[PDB]
Amino acid sequence: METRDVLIVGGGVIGCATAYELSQYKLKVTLVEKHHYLAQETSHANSGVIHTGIDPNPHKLTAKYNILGKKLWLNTYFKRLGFPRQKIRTLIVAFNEMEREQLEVLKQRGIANQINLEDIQMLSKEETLKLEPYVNPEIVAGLKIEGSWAIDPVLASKCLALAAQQNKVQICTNTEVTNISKQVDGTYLVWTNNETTPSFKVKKIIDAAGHYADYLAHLAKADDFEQTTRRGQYVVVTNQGELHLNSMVFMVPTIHGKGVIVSPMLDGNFLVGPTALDGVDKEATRYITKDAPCMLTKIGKHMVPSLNINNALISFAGSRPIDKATNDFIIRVAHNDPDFVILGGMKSPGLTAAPAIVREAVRLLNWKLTKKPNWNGKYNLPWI
Ligand SMILES: Cc1cc2nc3c(=O)[nH]c(=O)nc-3n(C[C@H](O)[C@H](O)[C@H](O)COP(=O)(O)OP(=O)(O)OC[C@H]3O[C@@H](n4cnc5c(N)ncnc54)[C@H](O)[C@@H]3O)c2cc1C
Ligand code: NI
Repeated sequence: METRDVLIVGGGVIGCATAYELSQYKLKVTLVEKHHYLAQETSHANSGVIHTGIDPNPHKLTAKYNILGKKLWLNTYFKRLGFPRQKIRTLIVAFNEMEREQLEVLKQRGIANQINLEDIQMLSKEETLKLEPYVNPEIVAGLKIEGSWAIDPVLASKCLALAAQQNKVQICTNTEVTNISKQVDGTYLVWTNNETTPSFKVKKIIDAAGHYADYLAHLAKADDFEQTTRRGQYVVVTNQGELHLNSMVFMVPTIHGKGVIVSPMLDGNFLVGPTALDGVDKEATRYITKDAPCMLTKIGKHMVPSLNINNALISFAGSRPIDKATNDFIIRVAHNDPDFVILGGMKSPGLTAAPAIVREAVRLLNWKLTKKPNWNGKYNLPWI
């Protein structure tokens, strides 16, 4: 049985960035992940986009943490951590007059979420097709936003963890939390992999368990929020000849769901998707099906008609964990246990928001913390 200050449960990007942030303090920290490797779940199956903030409702935590999160990635995390990424602008395209006025709404949203005017540009049909000659010519309008990036979220999550690990954070994989009990004395005992006796005794739990973030709070008797799901399947295609894109192209999200794209990927291939299906089981959140490819053909070709979807390399899927009550991020202490911090409902744009989400996690522990004087935070993930 390890006694420790903080147990972080879940090794997606939220758990990993949390470990990184806490590694700068004098603390005994452990992170637990049920899989043999980190970032195998939602943080594996997403489009990797660092969103501008044009999209999320400005009154929600999604917008708030998008804004903070992105600044942190660009002006702090990218200076210290090496992993693949690239700067690439956002283009949202409209197909009729109703989608066209949605662009005007989106513009306003971006401004409300503090995007400078110089980054936003409404484009006519003609201007859009000049910028991106391979887009559907039946579009009527476009909205271009500079400032977005695309990263490999897997390599980023691992970089964060390795960085944390280098600064004395304990990372335990193949370790699934199966029971938690708060003690008379204020600490938790934690059982893993259904073992008989506890593996950990800790003062604080940071719940970053993705689709099981709700399960884990119910298990600690700490909060009773519930998540639902939205599963999205993608395809990656290659060998598209003369095809080029210098933007990530999006359908209007307001009409077609969040993050429906055709994007050029870091590896030179094109990502298409995703589909959308609500209410799949938690254990099914990454299952691919034979239904989805057909929807994917319609989505890709509507946006980039010269796309050949038979030139397909992989199919994969992921699901957004969605808080049932608020349809927003959950970033707070449990309502019924001030020592259990919840980072749940980590839907889009949780990746973009991550750094801000986890700094708030650190504050919600409500401790006077002492910095290690010899921390700088730098890690270059070797990759080629
Ligand atoms: C299709 C799709 C597209 C998206 N696109 C973007 C995008 O372009 N940009 C953006 O900003 N956001 C995007 N998002 C949102 C983003 O991917 C998620 O916000 C983020 O990955 C959530 O990370 P997480 O760490 O909370 O969850 P996860 O990555 O799911 O990790 C949670 C971890 O907890 C572990 N776990 C669960 N239960 C236990 C247990 N009891 N014990 C131990 N471990 C446990 C799991 O194994 C796991 O890996 C997208 C999401 C989806 C689904
Ligand atoms: Ni407002």
